[PDB]
Amino acid sequence: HMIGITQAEAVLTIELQRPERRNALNSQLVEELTQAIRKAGDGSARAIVLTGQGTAFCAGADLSGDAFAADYPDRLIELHKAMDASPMPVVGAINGPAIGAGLQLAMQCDLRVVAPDAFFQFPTSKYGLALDNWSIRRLSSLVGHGRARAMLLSAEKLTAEIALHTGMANRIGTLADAQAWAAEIARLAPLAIQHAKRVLNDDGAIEEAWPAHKELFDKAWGSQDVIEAQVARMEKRPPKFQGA
Amino acid sequence: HMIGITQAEAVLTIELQRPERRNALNSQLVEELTQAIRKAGDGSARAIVLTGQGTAFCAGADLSGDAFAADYPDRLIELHKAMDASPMPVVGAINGPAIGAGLQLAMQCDLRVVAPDAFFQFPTSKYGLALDNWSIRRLSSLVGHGRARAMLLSAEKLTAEIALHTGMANRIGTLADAQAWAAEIARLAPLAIQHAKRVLNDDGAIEEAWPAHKELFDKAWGSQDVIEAQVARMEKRPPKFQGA
Amino acid sequence: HMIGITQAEAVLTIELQRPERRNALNSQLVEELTQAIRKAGDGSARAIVLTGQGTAFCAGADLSGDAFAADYPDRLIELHKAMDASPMPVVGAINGPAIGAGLQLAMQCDLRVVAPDAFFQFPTSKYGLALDNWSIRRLSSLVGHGRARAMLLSAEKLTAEIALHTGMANRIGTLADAQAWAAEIARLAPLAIQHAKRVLNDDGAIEEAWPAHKELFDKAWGSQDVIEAQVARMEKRPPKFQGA
Ligand SMILES: CCc1ccc([C@H]2C[C@@H](C(F)(F)F)n3ncc(C(=O)NCc4ccc(OC)cc4)c3N2)cc1
Ligand SMILES: CCc1ccc([C@H]2C[C@@H](C(F)(F)F)n3ncc(C(=O)NCc4ccc(OC)cc4)c3N2)cc1
Ligand SMILES: CCc1ccc([C@H]2C[C@@H](C(F)(F)F)n3ncc(C(=O)NCc4ccc(OC)cc4)c3N2)cc1
Repeated sequence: HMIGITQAEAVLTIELQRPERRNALNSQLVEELTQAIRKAGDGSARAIVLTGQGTAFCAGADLSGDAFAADYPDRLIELHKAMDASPMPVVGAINGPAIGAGLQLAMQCDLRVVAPDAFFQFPTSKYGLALDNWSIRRLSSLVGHGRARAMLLSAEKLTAEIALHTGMANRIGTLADAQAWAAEIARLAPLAIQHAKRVLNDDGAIEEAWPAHKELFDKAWGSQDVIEAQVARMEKRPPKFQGA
Repeated sequence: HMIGITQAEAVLTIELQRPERRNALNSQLVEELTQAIRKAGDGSARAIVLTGQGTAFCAGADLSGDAFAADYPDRLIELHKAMDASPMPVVGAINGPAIGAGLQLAMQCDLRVVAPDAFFQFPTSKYGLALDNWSIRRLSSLVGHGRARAMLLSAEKLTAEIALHTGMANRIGTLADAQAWAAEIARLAPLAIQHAKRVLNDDGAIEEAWPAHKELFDKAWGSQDVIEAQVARMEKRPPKFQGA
Repeated sequence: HMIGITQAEAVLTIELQRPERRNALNSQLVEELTQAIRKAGDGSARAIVLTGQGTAFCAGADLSGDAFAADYPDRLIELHKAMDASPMPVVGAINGPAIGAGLQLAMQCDLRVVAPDAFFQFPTSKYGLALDNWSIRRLSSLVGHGRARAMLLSAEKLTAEIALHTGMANRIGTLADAQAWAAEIARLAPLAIQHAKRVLNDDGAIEEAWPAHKELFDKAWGSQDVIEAQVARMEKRPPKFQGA
């Protein structure tokens, strides 16, 4: 009910369909995406295009009114495992902003065609939160370490232009452009693509957090600053962080 | 008989001389290159320039009519070991297309000066084949992970312009330009260069394939798709891959 | 006596004050910097700006007339440990050339705003010397592997323009620009910044040199070529290296 799945010849297009919340993820949306990725070899299909309905690709997470919110983090991990394990190449058609969980989702695609008006961001420093190690490593591999420091330490937005500059965007273009590229990719040798995808994903970005990383991760997630950031967002005011 | 070796002052230039096949490698060409690299400290020389005769740097491999074809893969590994172990800096003068084994050879150079009309490519996805891990890691370090995904998953060509953009090309220029740069490098301190080269090559790119990588590598190399790609190439038609 | 420490609101600015030698490091300057970094949470402060007085950020090392010269290498290591362990983000305002130890210092900053006329360089190949592994890894992460090969093997200078291109410079601008950015960063959530900084610095760049690296490092540092480079510098003439 929250995604749309269509297919032209050998390209399967999966569309996030929660534009009323800029395609922000919840448990149902994540579950539905995971099922669609796993099935995509039903198939016939030899490539997937992943995209969002409307103005945004995916603006993060919105668990409001969602019953299975407690399950969401683990289901989200299962979605990433499903994409990583898929033998099919996933071309992300990043049609608009990809923020937070949306940036993670875009990075888990195998290739990216990015709309002129899209941007990417981890606003973690504004929320007081902390990321898993893969998010940090894969970002660094895609924008370069220097820009990754700015994105993570200062919530810097990455424009489509700079995304193309660094390789985060393979191309600037529309959903149609991504579907055309995917159609060409669907004519290439599947076992070659499968080997290259596995080796590339196994560059070390899939990293277990170190003990010190986990300590800092827990400290951030459990902090009062995280609560303050929430209340300040609601009350339309700047947050007053304390580092605790 | 398939290479030319000349020297001006302290720069030794090694030229691939098989332009009738765009300098595609075979066992003899590989053996001769390996011997010339090892000897290059005979020497006198303090830098090497590696280049190809005519229009291409090296367009891949052509083992047709070559007696020692079965030996070729192991001899090729020995050439890379020889370059990696050489105390001399190897400036690749990439005079034209560097494809497949030619791209590997260019990446094993220590520095690259790239002709305006050259391009680099791994057409592995078109042939149904799979690469060793170093080829993938060193490519990723030189073009960035994002562009490396496109080059490997979709056979995307890297132009000289984009090579300079990413650092795959240190400079755009001709053989003469590379020889001039090499002459300056030959005046620097050899032990400093030797230390830096060893550390740089030991960035982790020299990686043993993981068990899953080897399984996928074997599946691709042993597939019917690889045979189909061959026959389709001969019969002047698009290949019909089956993923087996 | 060799640094200046000031603070506006929650940004602490630390200024190297040895412009008579282009802020080249010695034992006292290093000791004073280390103490100032450790104290910076005295504090009040939530971000640090590191900069140099006059025309250069830091042009290397000048131990001439410095009593504790034998202590300098270990004290320098302690400064880097202090910066790496600091919970505060350090914005380097690279106001002019950053060469050698100055380039190391700039790379140990968390973010960099770089003056139009600044450049970065490791002239190690001109001096006959060898670097620690982190210097090489962190450089590679910031300029890309390809440009890092040129900087290390041929003493190539990195301009401010190319620094911005690669991500070594997060922005081109002045000390004032860096202080303004730092002021914004000081309003973000400290525990988020601390987590991201630790994970980013733990990308593997902090690497113990391999046995072969240490052998080559010692050979270079103990060579006659290093002495020759010194004498040639004094006698205003090109060095005649022997590779020993
Ligand atoms: C194998 C392919 C793969 C690549 C990357 C991931 C990332 C995905 C990311 C998120 F879910 F937010 F998107 N994310 N968020 C948190 C984590 C994570 O790994 N946390 C550590 C962890 C693992 C398991 C746990 O209990 C089962 C608890 C924590 C984690 N991993 C997952 C799979
Ligand atoms: C130490 C410097 C060095 C760097 C990179 C290599 C690459 C070179 C590359 C190729 F030969 F195609 F160019 N290539 N192609 C295949 C391989 C490879 O390593 N395959 C694994 C392997 C190793 C040994 C085997 O039997 C002796 C069999 C397979 C391998 N390695 C080699 C040496
Ligand atoms: C944990 C944060 C951290 C990151 C990077 C370093 C670098 C700093 C660099 C220099 F001091 F020149 F700037 N530099 N120069 C030499 C070294 C180094 O590590 N040498 C190996 C070493 C270590 C300890 C020794 O005796 C106590 C001797 C050699 C080393 N390390 C230091 C700390």
